[PDB]
Amino acid sequence: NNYSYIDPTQLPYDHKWEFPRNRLSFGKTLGAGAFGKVVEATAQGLIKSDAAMTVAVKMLKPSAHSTEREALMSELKVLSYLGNHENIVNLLGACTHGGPTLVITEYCCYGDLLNFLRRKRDEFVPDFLTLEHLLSFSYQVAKGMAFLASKNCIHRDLAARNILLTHGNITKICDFGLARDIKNDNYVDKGNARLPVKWMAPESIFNSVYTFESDVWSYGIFLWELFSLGSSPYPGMPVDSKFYKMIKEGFRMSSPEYAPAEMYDIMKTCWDADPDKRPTFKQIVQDIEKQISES
Repeated sequence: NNYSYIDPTQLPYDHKWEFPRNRLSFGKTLGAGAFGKVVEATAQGLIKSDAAMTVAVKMLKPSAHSTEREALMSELKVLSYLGNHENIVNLLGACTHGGPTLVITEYCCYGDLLNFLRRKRDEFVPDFLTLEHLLSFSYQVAKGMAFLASKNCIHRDLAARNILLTHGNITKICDFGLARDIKNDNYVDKGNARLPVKWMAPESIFNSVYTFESDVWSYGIFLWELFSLGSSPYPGMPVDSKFYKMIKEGFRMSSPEYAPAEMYDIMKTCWDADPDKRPTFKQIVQDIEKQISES
């Protein structure tokens, strides 16, 4: 086999991202979890030498084993191979010299899109959250995911909680810890971890398989989150044996109150039990673009 798919995680770490550790001043903790924590920080001399820059720094728990350390370097290498895009939390640097690996990414001041919709829900109108912002959010997330799919990458945890918002109502997909390049192929996950069942495609729940089409299913659930203004999916349906039975038999959520028919038509195709009948993110983008032109 003289031809091979290049594994981005097998490539060496590019030290063009290396940033001096002593030039980071940590601030308030933005979020924590089983992985570790993401803290807001000031990068002194990151872009401009004498200009401090507010950034986000992802780090592991101090008790992380050797396998947990090598996983954070892989995500760094994946983000390096992915490249920059406006609709993803882009990589800005890294601290890799003989210490706890620090991943420096872009900072999004308005937080996650899920909590943003919930505080602006009471003041929603068809400084106000409008329908035009929801269509713009759906459009930007479709573009970021189309950029990921164009690089043969799956996110595997697409949800409104993982969409960040910054200045200018720009949405960026974040959290690439489970992002996988599946060029060889498409990805069967084997591990012990809590899973977001209500966002997962049926094949992911029953066979633990993840593809471009499973990301499309999650995007449809994200659209329901967006046009229901941050409500939990499948309200009144706990994750139990009856939930799996209904999902398998074809139960789907009805249209949210503020979703246009064309947008709900996208959700239904995203929720097709046949993965090959679901649209691609490239198709979703061209569909939303035709909708936005009509104002």
